[PDB]
Parts: sequence; structure tokens; C-alpha cells
Amino acid sequence: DELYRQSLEIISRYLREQATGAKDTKPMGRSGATSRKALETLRRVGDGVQRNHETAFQGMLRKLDIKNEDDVKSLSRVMIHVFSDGVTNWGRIVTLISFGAFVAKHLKTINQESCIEPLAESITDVLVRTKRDWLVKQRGWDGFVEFFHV
Ligand SMILES: *S(=O)(=O)Oc1cncc(NC(=O)[C@@H]2CCc3ccccc32)c1
Repeated sequence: DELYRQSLEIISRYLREQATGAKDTKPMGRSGATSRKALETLRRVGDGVQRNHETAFQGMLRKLDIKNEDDVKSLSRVMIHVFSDGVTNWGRIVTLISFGAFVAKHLKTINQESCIEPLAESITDVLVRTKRDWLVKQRGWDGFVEFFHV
């Protein structure tokens, strides 16, 4: 509920900022501090994942054939690949969000920017429904920031 709202806030803003290059300075939700720290963390670690795995991201996007809202409302397969062994950690969660940013950039390229928001929902959706129990035990997005603190 609040975990969903916060996760959606963070993932929606990262994907929009990655696709447009413009920071959304409109105010945050109730938990502004945690979400702003999580977004700053994604700007570091998420951008690096895209740089390292650009070829593999291109191949997976090519295999998924994402081009519309229906394709956007169906990020399985990525959920298979990032959690094929079924193990959950913050690095794999980051990699899922990083691929979402990679798809959002492509949606901007083919003039489908309206699909970026439903992309953030389905990624947030499959993340929270599948890993809720794990996300709560790791103290949510504060544990995310503290893990990647550096
Ligand atoms: S990397 O080494 O910087 O980050 C990283 C670490 N371990 C595994 C992965 N996995 C992936 O990038 C895979 C490959 C293609 C793809 C598409 C969507 C989600 C995940 C992945 C990366």
C-alpha cells in the first residue's frame, strides 16, 4: 500500500527522468526524504547497470518486442531472467529497474512516451507483489539506500 505508493513514486520518476533527461521537481509524497535518497542512489547504480549491460538489454528488448501499452503491461520474462534461480537481493532489484529505464528510453525514441507511466506500474506491480515480504524485512527503500550507501 504505502510500500507500493513509495516504490511507484521512485520507479516512475527514475524512468521518466532517464527517458526525458529532465528532472521532475514537483513535490514528493509523504516520505520525501526516503524517496529522494532512493532516486539519488538509482542515478548512481542504475545508470552503471545500463552502461555495462547495454548489449544484453538491447537483446532482451528485441526479444520482448515492446512497442505499446499492451506490451508495456506485461514485464514477465524479465522477471524470469532476473530471478531465474529465485534469489532476491538489491542488485537484482536494481537491474530490473535499470532495464525499465532502458525500455523507457526506447519508448521515448519511438514516440510512445505515454507508455512510460504504465511501464513503471507493471514493474512496481510485479516487484511489490512478488517481493513484498522480502522488501519489508529489508526495511524497504531505506535499506536500499543504506546498502548502496558508499
Ligand atoms: S552488471 O554486472 O553491471 O549488473 C548485473 C549483474 N548481474 C546480473 C545482471 N543481469 C542482466 O543484466 C540481465 C541480462 C539482460 C537483462 C534484461 C533485463 C533484466 C536483467 C537482465 C546484471
